[PDB]
Amino acid sequence: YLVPTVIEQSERAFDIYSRLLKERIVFLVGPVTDESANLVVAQLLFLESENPDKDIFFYINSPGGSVTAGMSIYDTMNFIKPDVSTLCLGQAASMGAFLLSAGEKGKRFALPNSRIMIHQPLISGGLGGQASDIEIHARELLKIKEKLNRLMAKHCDRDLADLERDTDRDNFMSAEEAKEYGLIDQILEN
Amino acid sequence: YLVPTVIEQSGGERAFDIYSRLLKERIVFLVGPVTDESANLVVAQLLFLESENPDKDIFFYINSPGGSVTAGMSIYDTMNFIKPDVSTLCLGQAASMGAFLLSAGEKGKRFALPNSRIMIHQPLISGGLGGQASDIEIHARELLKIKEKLNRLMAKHCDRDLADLERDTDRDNFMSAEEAKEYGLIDQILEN
Amino acid sequence: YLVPTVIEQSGERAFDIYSRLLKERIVFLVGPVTDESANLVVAQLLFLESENPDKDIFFYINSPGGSVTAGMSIYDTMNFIKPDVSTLCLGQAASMGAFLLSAGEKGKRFALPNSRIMIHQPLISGGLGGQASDIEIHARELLKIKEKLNRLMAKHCDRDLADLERDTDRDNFMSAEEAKEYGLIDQILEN
Amino acid sequence: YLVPTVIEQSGERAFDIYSRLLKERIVFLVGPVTDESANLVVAQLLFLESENPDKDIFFYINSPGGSVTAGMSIYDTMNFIKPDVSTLCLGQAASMGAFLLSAGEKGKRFALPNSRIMIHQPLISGGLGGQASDIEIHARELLKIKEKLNRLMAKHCDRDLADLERDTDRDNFMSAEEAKEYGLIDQILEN
Amino acid sequence: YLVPTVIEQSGERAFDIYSRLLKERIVFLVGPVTDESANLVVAQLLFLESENPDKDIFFYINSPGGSVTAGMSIYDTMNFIKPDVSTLCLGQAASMGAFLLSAGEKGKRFALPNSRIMIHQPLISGGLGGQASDIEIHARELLKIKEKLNRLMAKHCDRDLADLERDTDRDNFMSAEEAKEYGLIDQILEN
Amino acid sequence: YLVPTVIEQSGERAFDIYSRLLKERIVFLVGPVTDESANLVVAQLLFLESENPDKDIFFYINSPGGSVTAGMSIYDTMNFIKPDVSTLCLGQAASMGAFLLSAGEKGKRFALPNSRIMIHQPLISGGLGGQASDIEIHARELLKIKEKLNRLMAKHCDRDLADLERDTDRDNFMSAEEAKEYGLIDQILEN
Amino acid sequence: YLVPTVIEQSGERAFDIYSRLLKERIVFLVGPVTDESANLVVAQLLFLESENPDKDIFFYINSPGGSVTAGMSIYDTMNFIKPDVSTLCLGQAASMGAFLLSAGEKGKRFALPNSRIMIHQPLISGGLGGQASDIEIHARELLKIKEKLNRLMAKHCDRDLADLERDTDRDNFMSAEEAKEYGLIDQILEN
Amino acid sequence: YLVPTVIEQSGERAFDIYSRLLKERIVFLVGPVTDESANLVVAQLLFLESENPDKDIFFYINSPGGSVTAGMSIYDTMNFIKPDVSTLCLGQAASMGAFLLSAGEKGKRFALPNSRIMIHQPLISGGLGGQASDIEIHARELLKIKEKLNRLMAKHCDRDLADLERDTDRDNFMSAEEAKEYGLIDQILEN
Amino acid sequence: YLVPTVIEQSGRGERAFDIYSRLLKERIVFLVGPVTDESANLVVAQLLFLESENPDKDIFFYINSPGGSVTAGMSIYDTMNFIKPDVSTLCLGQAASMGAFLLSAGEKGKRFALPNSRIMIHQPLISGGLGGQASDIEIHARELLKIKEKLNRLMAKHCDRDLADLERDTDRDNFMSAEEAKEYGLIDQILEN
Amino acid sequence: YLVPTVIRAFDIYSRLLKERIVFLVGPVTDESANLVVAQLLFLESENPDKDIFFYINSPGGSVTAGMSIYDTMNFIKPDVSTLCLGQAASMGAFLLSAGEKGKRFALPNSRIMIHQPLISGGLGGQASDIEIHARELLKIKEKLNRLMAKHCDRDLADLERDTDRDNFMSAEEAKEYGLIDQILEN
Repeated sequence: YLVPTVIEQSERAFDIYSRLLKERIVFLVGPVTDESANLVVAQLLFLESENPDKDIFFYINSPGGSVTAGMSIYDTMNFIKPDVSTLCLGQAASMGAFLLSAGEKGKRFALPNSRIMIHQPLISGGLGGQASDIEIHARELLKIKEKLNRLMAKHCDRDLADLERDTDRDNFMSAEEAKEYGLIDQILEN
Repeated sequence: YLVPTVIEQSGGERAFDIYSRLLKERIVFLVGPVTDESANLVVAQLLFLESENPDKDIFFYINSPGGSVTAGMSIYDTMNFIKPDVSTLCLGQAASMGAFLLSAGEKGKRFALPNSRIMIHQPLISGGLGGQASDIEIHARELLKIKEKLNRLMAKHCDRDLADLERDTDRDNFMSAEEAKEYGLIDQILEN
Repeated sequence: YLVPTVIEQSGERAFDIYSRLLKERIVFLVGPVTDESANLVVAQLLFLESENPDKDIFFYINSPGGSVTAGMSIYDTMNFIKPDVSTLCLGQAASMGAFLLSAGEKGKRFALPNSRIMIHQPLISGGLGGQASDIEIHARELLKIKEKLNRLMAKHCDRDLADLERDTDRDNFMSAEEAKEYGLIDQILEN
Repeated sequence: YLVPTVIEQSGERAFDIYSRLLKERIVFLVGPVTDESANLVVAQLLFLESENPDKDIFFYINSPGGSVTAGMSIYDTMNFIKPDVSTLCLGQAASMGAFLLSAGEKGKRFALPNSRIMIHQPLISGGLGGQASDIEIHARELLKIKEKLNRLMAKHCDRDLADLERDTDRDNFMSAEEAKEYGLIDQILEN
Repeated sequence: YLVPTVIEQSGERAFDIYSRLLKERIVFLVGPVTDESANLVVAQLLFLESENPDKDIFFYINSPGGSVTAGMSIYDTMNFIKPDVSTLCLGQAASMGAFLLSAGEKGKRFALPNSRIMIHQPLISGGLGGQASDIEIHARELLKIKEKLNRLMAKHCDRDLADLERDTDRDNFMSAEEAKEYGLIDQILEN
Repeated sequence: YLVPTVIEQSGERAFDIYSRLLKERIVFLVGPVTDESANLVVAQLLFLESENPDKDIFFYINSPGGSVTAGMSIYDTMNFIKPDVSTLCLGQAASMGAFLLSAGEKGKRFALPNSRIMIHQPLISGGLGGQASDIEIHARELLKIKEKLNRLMAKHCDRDLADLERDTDRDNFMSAEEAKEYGLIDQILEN
Repeated sequence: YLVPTVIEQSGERAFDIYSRLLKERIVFLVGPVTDESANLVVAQLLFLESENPDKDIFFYINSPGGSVTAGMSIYDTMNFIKPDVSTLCLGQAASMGAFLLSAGEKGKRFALPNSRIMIHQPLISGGLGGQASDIEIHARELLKIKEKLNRLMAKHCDRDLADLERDTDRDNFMSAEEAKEYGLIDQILEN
Repeated sequence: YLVPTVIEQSGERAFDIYSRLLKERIVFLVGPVTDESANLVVAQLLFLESENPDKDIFFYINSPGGSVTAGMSIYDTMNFIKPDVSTLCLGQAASMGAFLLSAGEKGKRFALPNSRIMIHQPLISGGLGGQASDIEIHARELLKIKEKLNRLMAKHCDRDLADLERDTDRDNFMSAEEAKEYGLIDQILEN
Repeated sequence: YLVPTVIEQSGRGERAFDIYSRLLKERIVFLVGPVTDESANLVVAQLLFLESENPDKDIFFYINSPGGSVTAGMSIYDTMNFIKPDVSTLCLGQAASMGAFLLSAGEKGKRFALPNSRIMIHQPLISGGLGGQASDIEIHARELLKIKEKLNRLMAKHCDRDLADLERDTDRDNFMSAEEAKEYGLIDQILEN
Repeated sequence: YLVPTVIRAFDIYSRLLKERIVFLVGPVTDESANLVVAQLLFLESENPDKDIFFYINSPGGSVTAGMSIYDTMNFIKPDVSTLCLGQAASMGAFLLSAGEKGKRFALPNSRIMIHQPLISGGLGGQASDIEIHARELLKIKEKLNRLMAKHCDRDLADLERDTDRDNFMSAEEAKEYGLIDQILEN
């Protein structure tokens, strides 16, 4: 894709995403990979240094992705001093919904027709080799499953038992249902 | 493709690619399929243009066969959220989510060119339906909710009953610019 | 594979070993249940009823599952024909294989001691493409099949429909003893 | 697949199990309807009429559908030959399989209790490429086939053409009971 | 496919069902017309003339078309051999299949009521690559074949060459009634 | 390909050679007409109108055709914008390329002496799969496009709609002189 | 393909239809000429000479061509064996197929009325890779084969070598009448 | 492969060499253990018990392993049938092949002097995709199979379960002497 | 490939060019490799640009091409004949098929070849596939024959030969040395130093 | 690959072109040969009298592409010195021997291979087409051997023997043969 170039008056020419980063807007678009997550981490670290007090706006339009990649974003969001506000555009599914709920409490938003989906993790990696190797990877996946449900329950002010029920299979929610659930705080209109 | 470079005269000169030059005139293009990446560029441009001037109209030129519903909804909610009116224009074709975003323009400012083709239809797969019957039931229910949401928003855009959109989006409904104007998808047809 | 040839004493008649066992009223369902493998079972069940409508038919099952419609052709043939169809689980009876195993005549459903029996809700009976109206239709048909299978399984096992709905939600693996306690089989053979 | 061999008592004659069932006037249509599978059905129907023009022919159907022209060769052969062709649905009779099922002699169209019968308008009878003039021709031919199928189905089911046009618009799945109420089959076999 | 075996009473002789029908002077052309499928038809036509030069040969056609040269080997064999070759359209007779259908003995060309008959100008008889001189040669040969086919079709149908040139320009689909009115077939069979 | 860089004297400004020609109001349509290549033409036409609404725009066409909707975005932009869009055929203008060539301002449609101009009815504007109801819809839409193109072509050429319907039935290749006599272009350039 | 079985009256003997025609001294060359298909022809020609060295052998040709060396094994066998080898063109005799057709006994080379006979210089008898020294060798060998084929063709046709060199330069398609006038065949069969 | 034919003196009867050895109560398990290869072993074991329930059956194993469920069908058949099943390792008995080797009748488990016997924990009995709940289920089932195999192996070898858990952790290759000392086989044959 | 950057010397300053843009400044246009819509349109764009810079000075068209599309080559051909400045053509390595056509299309007296260049002329191959129905194949065969005659006629005009000579000589691939092409009439001179 | 930048900022190959060094690396194609021709033409204009240094590390390539370089080398006024780095095989060895006599160099462990040409193009189609392409390949084979014999001051019969199959030579053997004039050490 051709990323448009915009001019900032101060003149400085930016691509439109660097221009929005100047306004403390970080985009997570598409699958969460090592490379896309590290760009988010790099932007979060950079924005904290520019101003540790001003809010960072984390715009999420993602179907999910790697858990470890999403956890690098998650720990960076919680570590850095400035509040990270999260906004759901289009969809926040799987780790995208996790990072959406991971925003600062009171500053988690979704657009009115966005779709938010939460579910237990799939394969974090293949389970081949010997039964001893498969047992190890199964145990690690169960630990990740419990860790995700526990952190989700903390984000949503719900019991761990509620998240274990609701993440068993793909749980699709409107913006209103996610607000009632505890994934987001407000729904934006204008 | 090689995107041509054009020179803007100012108070000096600035070299733009022709799409950045048109963005300076508040023209946003949605060309080809609606994807996460192409929709987020539209959202980024809509957000940028609101800050440049919240009062001036934004011109959203659509030549798209459709695409992802969630991607199109990111554009749709951005269009409705931002303060400036988003005028929409159909070039060549506005099909599926392209027709949805066309009808989503500000009422009175939805346009189409005389030989454009506008097609509305119920959504297809928003994603595969594999796995167990319990998983397939969930994805079928989610697709039906999306189908109802799209028909409901389309009926609101067109000032028609939900029952009308449910009939007309059952199978691919192709419309000329005149038929789309009579239907309620667009307001005017441009000639000169 | 080369199927061995055996000689039946009567004069002599040369059989492949599977036709020789069919002479003893033994029908094998081995591997996936397809239109072709299910119709061979149906053809053998129909043939054996004509040979002797009173003698038991022995249906040996070693199958991971397969098509529901193909398995239903076997299922209805088993219930229709006059002779009792005894079922035996060798190696495994999974999905429609477990359904056909439980479909044997009550009191004559067997499993070998180290066999594995797995029951679960059906997967795709066919793709769900096309328009949302087509996907709704195929989703409704799959749900009807899911309910029909759970209802027939509950009848076979003398259990409530609610029990089968819980237990077939995800792949439910059972030993021969667990399947006997569940109600899928009646006896476990040893010698 | 290995087709079992069975012995007919008469001296003795060794048959594969399908030739043995053909001796009992049982013709199988299993799997997709192709030129080759349909011509085998036609060859068997013609052969059975010569053997005995008065005795019923039993046409066992377990088919997801197939070619319309191939199914029409079976259909016209069924109507042409003197002996009644009874039809039985095993597992499934979908698309042209449901058409041939309903095409059986009125009063002798059967289905097994858990069989699935699906009727729908035809899909591509062939690709629609080339120029718009070629595409117009193939679209017109497909519409003529669509009307011909709905008209013959309405005749089989004693229903109005308007009913079949509604009900074949999208995949219409029916249980054996629903197909009996619809008019596709006459009876449901149990024992 | 498994071709069924049938027993002819005479002692007994076991035939596959197609060899049994060849004994009744029935030759099948099923599927595409290839060098191998056409030569089998030629071999059967030559064999049947030797068995009885006076009795009619019944040529059952269910074919979408195929090679022109392959179809011409059948065509010239049909016209050469002394016995009349009656032709019957089952399912479909398209392209060279419709040509061979119309090539039957006048008065003995039949079609089943729901058969589909399609006539059209030939497509590529072979690729047109190489140099412009090679392409000119292959284009001229294709035009000669096109004229030869239209001329022979016009002779079969008792129509003017100009009529066949119009009607074979694009795929011309015909019902059995339209083909009878056109002149491709003489009668439509019902019972 | 490496696009050469040229220097414009004014100070100096470095352009790629296509941006340099756009400065002279020359827009190129080279290769197939796609959504992306058509939108670049539209973007250039819109940009050039704003630079000068009164000066002619020179639209150089070397295209085998492409998407109808993509070509219609160019077509409506050409007719909408105030400045005359002169069209020139280089190498070839086929299908939508010939349509856009004839779409130039009357009196300003040009072709080079050895250019090739081809007009024809549209092919597939999209696949025709799915159910017969879907195929009927896409066939009707293609026929509407076919009539719209022939009607607009007849308007461009000052000919009757019946003439364009004959001449676009199959690929109609024309020299620059034949296209001038037909009405697709107004003049042929030499020097 | 399923090759039909026919019964020869003598007791009875069951043949496949090609072995039955070989009993009548009919040898078929159908499809491309390969090492395996040519050696079968050679084996049949050698066998038929042993059965009766005086009776004619009928060589039916329906072939697009093939290997030159494979065709030469047939050619030398035809000329070596004592009985005359009559040749008949069915459908087509192209390339080495036309060579073997013209290679029949003078006065006994036939073609059916709508057969197509094509003569041309050979293509690659094998790839020409490796070094320029290897390519020179293979080019020289191909030229020797080209001259040998034209020389033998000119002998068969009672024409000058210069005539065959002109006429085999590019694909030369001939009707049965043109091949008779050329000298490739002696008679055209009708009835 | 071409399986040789041998003649048994009795009159004479022609066998393939494997059916001839089955007459001597020799059953071969060669190559991977699949549903089809295991069911042939089961069919042969069942057949041999019927022929003589008292005489030993000789089970020759040359297998790298295979499916656990397939191997369990053989295993339960070996233990169920009345006659002792002696096992012999030729070349190799690995994974389920070593399990079935150790499964022979105690005192009658043999290996050739240079055979290789390998025991190890099972690998994937099936993929572990889907959701974490599905992966947990398949992991639990694999662990149950792992424990069942080690428990049965420990019983065969007269060793503690803890010994087999250590030794099957990774691929444990053993000579015939090491397998005899371990308890997998009883004797090593030389002459 | 990495295209080298060269520095053009001007008044107290330096303009950096890639080496092909630097040669275009000297009115040198390259046609290298197959003739496609994109490569031919670049040649046309350069020919149009060079006419505007100076419609009197010769344009040097360096050709190293095995051939390509006829319509693409015709866009170059008509541009060469239209624009006012003479287009001199030079054969480097090879000028085959449409490459030889464009070589012979240079201004008479200014068509050159290097001493070991190879020039090949032949009738066109497929200008496009010939599928579909026999009516479609007849149309495409007729169009190919018209192109074949047009190419031979223009070649005969370039070479001052009879149309019958070009019809013989383009029947199959006719390879020529620079000397044979000069004697034939495809080029005027052979450069050495 | 990332081409380093050296100090105006040049990539390292444009910097060496400023020193009149032209590289032919890898197979000889239409595009790689035309870059060499463009550089040779450019350098003649920058200075028609100064030597051009043509560094060759090539396994061979197209004959017509190599001939465009060859004729450009002989045409332009400045001497083109050639240096073999790593290897000069097939047309690479031809262009190496094509350097100005007395200025053809090779590095001590370079490998130089001469051989008759392979396919200059496929030989499909009809026997008449194959005869034409075989004749053209033989003319190219004779032209290459004749030009090689001229470069090496040897008889045409010597090159016809020695190029029959792949003839690998050390730098010393190529110097004795006549392909190069000197071997560089320091």
